[PDB]
Amino acid sequence: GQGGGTHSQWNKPSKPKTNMKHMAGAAAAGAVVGGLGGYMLGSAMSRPIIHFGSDYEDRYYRENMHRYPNQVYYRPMDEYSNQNNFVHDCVNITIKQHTVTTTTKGENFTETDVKMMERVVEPMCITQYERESQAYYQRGSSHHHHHH
Repeated sequence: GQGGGTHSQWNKPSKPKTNMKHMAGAAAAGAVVGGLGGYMLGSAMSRPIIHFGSDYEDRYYRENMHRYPNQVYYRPMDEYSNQNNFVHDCVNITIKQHTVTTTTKGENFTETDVKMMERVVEPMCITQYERESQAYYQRGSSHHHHHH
């Protein structure tokens, strides 16, 4: 047609407003879960050796080591605000499932053993960062060519 003129202009559509009904729910339902619900487990690392400095603790840790896990849980970065957020979180959680694995026989871990369990998982949770620590270190040494 003659004349014309851009009196209006289009744009890509926006997300729907939603939030109209049934706000609660979704996801899985039913507490018939023997696991931690919303968690995952990672592969083993080369089993660490704790170095407490006290003769008793470094000695004794290695005696019961077969009862302690050599794998740790993992969590998303969505939680809290720290690069290491997932680390000390998986420390606590890893032991949750592992300490009960013996209680099915009526056995338990003593205070010392349960603390030893909690201690092995500390350097194991941070080794995940160590595996990519070069992405942090080399970043200063050279301009990383992969975009970010």
